[PDB]
Amino acid sequence: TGDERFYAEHLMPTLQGLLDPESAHRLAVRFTSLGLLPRARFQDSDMLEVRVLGHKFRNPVGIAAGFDKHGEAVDGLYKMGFGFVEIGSVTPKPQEGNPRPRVFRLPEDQAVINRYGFNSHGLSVVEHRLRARQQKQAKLTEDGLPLGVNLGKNKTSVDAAEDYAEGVRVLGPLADYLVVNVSSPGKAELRRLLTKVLQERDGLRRVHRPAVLVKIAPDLTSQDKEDIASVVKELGIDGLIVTNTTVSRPAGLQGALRSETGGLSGKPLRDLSTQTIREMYALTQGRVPIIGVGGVSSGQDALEKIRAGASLVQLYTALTFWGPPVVGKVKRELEALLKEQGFGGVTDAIGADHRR
Ligand SMILES: Cc1cc2nc3c(=O)[nH]c(=O)nc-3n(C[C@H](O)[C@H](O)[C@H](O)COP(=O)(O)O)c2cc1C
Ligand SMILES: CN(c1ccccc1)c1ccc2c(c1)CCC[C@H]2CNc1cnccc1C(=O)O
Ligand SMILES: O=C(O)c1cc(=O)[nH]c(=O)[nH]1
Repeated sequence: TGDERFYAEHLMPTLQGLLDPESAHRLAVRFTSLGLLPRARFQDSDMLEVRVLGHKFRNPVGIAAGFDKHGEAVDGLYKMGFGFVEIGSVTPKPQEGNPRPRVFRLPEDQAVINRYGFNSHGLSVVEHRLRARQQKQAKLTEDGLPLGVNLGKNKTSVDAAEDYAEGVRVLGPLADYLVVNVSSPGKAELRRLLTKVLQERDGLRRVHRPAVLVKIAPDLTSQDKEDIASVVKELGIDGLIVTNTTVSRPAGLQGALRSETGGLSGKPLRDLSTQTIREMYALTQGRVPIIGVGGVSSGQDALEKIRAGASLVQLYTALTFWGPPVVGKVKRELEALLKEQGFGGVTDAIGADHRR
């Protein structure tokens, strides 16, 4: 498209050249929230529809947590063409997060490093924001555009389980799915924590009862992954989000800011994330839905995660470089690749590498 090339080659580089990454983030949220966006003319085909987590998703490409931390831009993100929106992380009480600067761009690597530290308006502010559009969301969800809420914990919390429990009670009734991050940059403690989360979820009225997913880092040992898969199956967790940012620094990063503290996102995370999907799919015998995330910026990227075991994918970093046209780009390329490889639709491709 003309927009894709123009955004990617001219507009987005100029905007990034003018604005530090955090300022750029804020501007993007503000523009999205006001619907000041190019016209998303890609109409989603039936091939892209997925049914998972008790919901219909008109397409499998979502916005990852962190872009819209406080639930300010949900409708604009649907307008951009995302098949689903995840907001958060939201903490129980408002908190400022880490001192600035805390977001860094690695243009040479198509990567970002962030150490925001869960800057959050808090549950109560986000609750009121979602309540203001609750019925609009119900219609969107019914039309195949679900909403996820990522729950965090406060810096000073003396018991993580209570922070997450509070999030379930307050935002669970407003979400199609909730996410508990065991990922932000004993199995018995994870079992305790997730048991408490599921109990709180099960205590919500049936029309207000969300799916619960666990979001993991790519930095886990083999033992950690085995332990997570075991607990997820034992307790009946509804899904996994794979992955958060990495605290590793893969060999070959060129950006001047590569040694900044924080989570690395984007292209250097891509295959690490895909491999983690592949492993978690196998450890859960393909019975636990996975949302695949990390360094997706093309149809090929999306399909590699789907074939590795993802039912859905998310992106964030690619949006910062390519702008809004990236969403339609990924969807269109994914559709073409599905046809080329002989799949009837996304559904047929989920986990296809494991049947090879
Ligand atoms: C600036 C920034 C902030 C993020 N904040 C959050 C967050 O609050 N909660 C969360 O679960 N993930 C957070 N993430 C991680 C993303 O949701 C995603 O897992 C990761 O960036 C990999 O996807 P990407 O390579 O497409 O960006 C953040 C990522 C970035 C770049
Ligand atoms: C929504 N949108 C839009 C683009 C054109 C026209 C109308 C809308 C849009 C989407 C994305 C963006 C911008 C604008 C403007 C700043 C650039 C990026 C955001 N950048 C970051 C975000 N989080 C973290 C880091 C960065 C970064 O730059 O390092
Ligand atoms: O808020 C943050 O700093 C944060 C949380 C998280 O899960 N991932 C990330 O990259 N940043």
